[PDB]
Amino acid sequence: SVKSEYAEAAAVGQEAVAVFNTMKAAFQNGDKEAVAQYLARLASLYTRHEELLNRILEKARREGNKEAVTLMNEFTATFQTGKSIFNAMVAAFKNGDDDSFESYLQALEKVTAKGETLADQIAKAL
Ligand SMILES: O=c1ccc2ccc(O)cc2o1
Repeated sequence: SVKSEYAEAAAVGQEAVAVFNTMKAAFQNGDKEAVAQYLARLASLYTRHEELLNRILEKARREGNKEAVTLMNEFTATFQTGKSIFNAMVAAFKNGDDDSFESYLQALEKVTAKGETLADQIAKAL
């Protein structure tokens, strides 16, 4: 159902959380090779997480679940902000700008957190 599809999206979000936390540690340690690999893995997880969210949103629209659609519209707007900042962080790493990278790392943590109270609401709505 849409709810098992939501359990998969939740699991991918958690896989990104885990990889992001190992990537931040590697950045702090100066292990640039490792960071470059984690960033590739995160970019993929964004691609897969987005695909699941798109499929959840479309099923809610077709099902007429107005409250789920509202909440999913809001969350995917937050998620998109995350994507834009993630691209900025990748571009900072490419450029060798650790100052900007550190900042973007902090910003992305706030986007994830600011969307969590919505993520919990959607499930109760689906
Ligand atoms: O799919 C995601 C969700 C959150 C997230 C947060 C940080 C990141 O680097 C990648 C991420 O991918």
